[PDB]
Amino acid sequence: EACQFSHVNSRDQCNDYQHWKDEAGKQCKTKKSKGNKDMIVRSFAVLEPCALDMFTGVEFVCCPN
Repeated sequence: EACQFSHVNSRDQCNDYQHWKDEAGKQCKTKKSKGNKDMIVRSFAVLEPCALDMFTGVEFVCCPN
């Protein structure tokens, strides 16, 4: 019912801030609730650090808005 939390972080998953912003967006959009519903992305911020301008993983929140 309420908003849900979802993150993506792996050893190879190393992408730029902007790149993640888009990916995290698709991860939530493509994802759905038990009732095959839809959910947007309420919050978003990178997690683990990667190369100069990259992150090994990213965390983002989803909402049924």
